[PDB]
Amino acid sequence: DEELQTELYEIKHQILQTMGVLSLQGSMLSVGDKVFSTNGQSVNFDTIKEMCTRAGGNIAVPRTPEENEAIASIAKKYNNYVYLGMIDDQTEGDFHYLDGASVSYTNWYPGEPRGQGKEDCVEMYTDGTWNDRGCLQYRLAVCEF
Amino acid sequence: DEELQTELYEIKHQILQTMGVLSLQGSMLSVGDKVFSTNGQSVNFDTIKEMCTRAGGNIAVPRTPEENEAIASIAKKYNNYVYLGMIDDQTEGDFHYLDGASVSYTNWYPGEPRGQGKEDCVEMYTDGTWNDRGCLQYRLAVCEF
Amino acid sequence: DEELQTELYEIKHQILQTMGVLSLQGSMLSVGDKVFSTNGQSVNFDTIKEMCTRAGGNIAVPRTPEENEAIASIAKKYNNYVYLGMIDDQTEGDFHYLDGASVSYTNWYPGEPRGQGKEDCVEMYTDGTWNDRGCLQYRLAVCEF
Ligand SMILES: [Ca+2]
Ligand SMILES: [Ca+2]
Ligand SMILES: [Ca+2]
Ligand SMILES: [Ca+2]
Ligand SMILES: [Ca+2]
Ligand SMILES: [Ca+2]
Ligand SMILES: [Ca+2]
Ligand SMILES: [Ca+2]
Ligand SMILES: [Ca+2]
Repeated sequence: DEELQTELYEIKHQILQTMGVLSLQGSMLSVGDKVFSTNGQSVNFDTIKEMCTRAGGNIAVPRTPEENEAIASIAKKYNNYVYLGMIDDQTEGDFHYLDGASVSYTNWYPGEPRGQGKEDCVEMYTDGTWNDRGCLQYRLAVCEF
Repeated sequence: DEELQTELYEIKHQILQTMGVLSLQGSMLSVGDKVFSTNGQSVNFDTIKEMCTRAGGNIAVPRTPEENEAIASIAKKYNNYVYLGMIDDQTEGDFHYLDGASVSYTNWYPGEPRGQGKEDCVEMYTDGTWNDRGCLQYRLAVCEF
Repeated sequence: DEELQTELYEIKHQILQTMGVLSLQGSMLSVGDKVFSTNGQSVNFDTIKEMCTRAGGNIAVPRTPEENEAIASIAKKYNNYVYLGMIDDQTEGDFHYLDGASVSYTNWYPGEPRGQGKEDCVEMYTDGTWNDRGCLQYRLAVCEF
C-alpha cells in the first residue's frame, strides 16, 4: 500500500513518543534494543524473577559494557545492589544465563567470584562490578524487556 | 516486503517494552486485550466518565471473572470502592453497559441490587462484589483501554 | 495480507492503551500529533535541551494556540515558567526555532519582547504568554515528542 507506509510512520512515531515520556521521567533506560526498568522493590532472587516475567520481561543481565553501566546507574540511583539474571547452580563456578547458555561478558569485582558453592547468584555493586552471592538477600529488582 | 516483517517485529517488541514498564511499575493491569488503570482520584460517576474518555478510554467494566478480579485488586490497593461502567437509568432493575447493551456477567454482593430506583450506579467493593448505589459518591476512578 | 490488517489493529490498539495510561496519569499531554511531557526539573536552557534530546524529543515549542495552552497548563500545574524551543541569538529581535526557521505563531505578553540582546531565550508565564529572557535561569523542563 501507500496507506501502509504512512500508517507505519505514525505507529513508529507514537511508539517513540511513549518511550520518550517513560525515558524522560526516569521510568526506564533504553540501551540498544534493550529496555531496563525497576519497580523500586528490594526482594530476593526468586521474587525478582517472578516480578519481571509477570511484566513480560526478565531479570536484567548485562551482556555489554553499556548495558552493564545502565544497570549500574539504576543501582546507584536507588543505592542498592542488584541481582543479575545469571546463576551457577548447574555446574559450580560455571555461571550461565537463565536460558542455560554460558555467560560471556563479565565484570567481576577483583577477586570475584569466590566463596563458591554456597553462593550461586550474582549481585551488582553500585559501581557496576559483580559479586557472587547467596540468592536470599534483598536486592533491587531490575528487569529487561 | 521482507523489510515489513522485521519492522513489525521491532514495533511489536517496543510496544511490549512500554507495556512491560508500565506493568512492572503498577501503572496499569493487562487482562487479555484489556488494560485497566487509575489516576488515584476519588470523584463521582460523571467525573470518572469524563476523565476516562479524555484519556481515550472508558470507565472500567468487568465482563469476566478475571477482569472483575483485576479491578478488585486496584480497589483493594487504593482501599476505595470503584464505580463501574454500567447503570440502570433507562429501565429500572435492568442494568446496561454504556453502549446500551444489557450486562451479562455480574458479581452482585448477596442481596444486591436493592434500594432500587434511587440507586442507578454500580460500585465495586474491595472484595470485588458489586453494590448498586447513587451516582454522586466519591469513588476511585478506574479506566479501561 | 489479511493477517497484516489484524496485526495492525492490535498494534494501534496497544499503542493507544499505553498512551491512554500515560495520559490518564498526567505523565504527558497529547495535542494533535504532538506529545508534551516534563520531568519536573527546573534547570537552565542548555540543560533542558539535553534532557529532551536524550529522551529522543526536543525542548517544547508551541506553534498553535492549543499547543501553547497545553504547555501553559503544565507551567500552571508545576507553578513555574517554561523555557521554549526558540532563541534570537543569530539576528537580534528575530526569534527562530532551533532548526533555524523563523517563529510564526507568537504569544508575547504585551510589551514583549523587550530588554533585547541580553535576553536571547523565551520563557512562558503560567498564563501562557511569553517573555524574552536570559538563558541561565532555572525553568521547568518541558519536552515535545
Ligand atoms: Ca552451588
Ligand atoms: Ca557459586
Ligand atoms: Ca562473593
Ligand atoms: Ca432509577
Ligand atoms: Ca437502580
Ligand atoms: Ca445497594
Ligand atoms: Ca542577543
Ligand atoms: Ca534577544
Ligand atoms: Ca523580557
